[PDB]
Formats: sequence, structure tokens, C-alpha cells
Amino acid sequence: MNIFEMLRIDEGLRLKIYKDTEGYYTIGIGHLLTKSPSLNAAKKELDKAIGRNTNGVITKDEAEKLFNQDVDAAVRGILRNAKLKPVYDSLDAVRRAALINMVFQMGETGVAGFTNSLRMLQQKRWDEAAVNLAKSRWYNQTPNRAKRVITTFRTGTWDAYK
Ligand SMILES: [Cl-]
Ligand SMILES: [Cl-]
Repeated sequence: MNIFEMLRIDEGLRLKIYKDTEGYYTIGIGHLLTKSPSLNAAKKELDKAIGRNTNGVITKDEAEKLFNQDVDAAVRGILRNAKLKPVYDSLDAVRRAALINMVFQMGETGVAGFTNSLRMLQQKRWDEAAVNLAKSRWYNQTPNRAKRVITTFRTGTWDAYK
């Protein structure tokens, strides 16, 4: 299993603009287009992202291209972050993927807000980090995905995704 296959399980793949779990216009493999309620503002962000007039539809290649870009940015974003980088550096390969996942979903700011849980991950207190991670709007809004990510943090294996 790898980061790409893990996020592809968490986000699915859709080739037409859709609304995410929060009601925002998205396309592809969890690629947020905009928070505006305007569908037209979404189609425009899309064309700009793809460099062609799509009319709200993209191909599998176009979806994967945005995905590659998004994973890369999530990683680069964690490495540029004074609060996230140290955590990431402290973790093993599997758990590093769990952190990329949270950042891909909620952005670097959001994750940097998990202050206490980050400190626990760093100290390798797995059970206690998992309990804290669960006391969050994140967990209450997207419980099945949160549980998978949390179990990944707790065990250091891909069991939740297998
Ligand atoms: Cl983009
Ligand atoms: Cl969920």
C-alpha cells in the first residue's frame, strides 16, 4: 500500500464536478475547486486548473495529474511547516502516510491545529494520540475515514486499508 493508493481509497475518483462531504465543489481524487457556492465559479477554477475548456468534465489522466500535484504539494507543505516537519521527521514510513492524508484532507493549517495530538505522535504515545485525535470535529464529521487514519497512527500498519 502507499500514500497514493491510500488516498485513492479515502477519496474515490469522480470525473465530473461534485460536492464534497462539506458541500464544496470538487473533482477527481478529492481535488477541491472552490468553497464558493457558485457552480460557475467552480467550472472556471477547473478550466484554469486543467488549461482547457472542460465544461466540468475531465479525463482519468487529467484527474491523476491533479492528484500527483496535490500529493506533492501536501508533502512539500508539511516539510515547509515549522510545526509539522518535526513530527513527520519523527515518524516511520506508514505513519508519515497517515499524516500526509490528514494534510491532504484538511490543509496544513487545520492539521497544525491538532497541537496536543501532534505532540503525542512525536513522543510515540500511540494509544493516547489516537484517543485525542478522536476528540475532534474531523472525527465526528467523517468518522469512517478518521478511524482508518487513526488506526494507521495507532498501529503503524496498513491494516485498516486492507
Ligand atoms: Cl491547481
Ligand atoms: Cl467517513
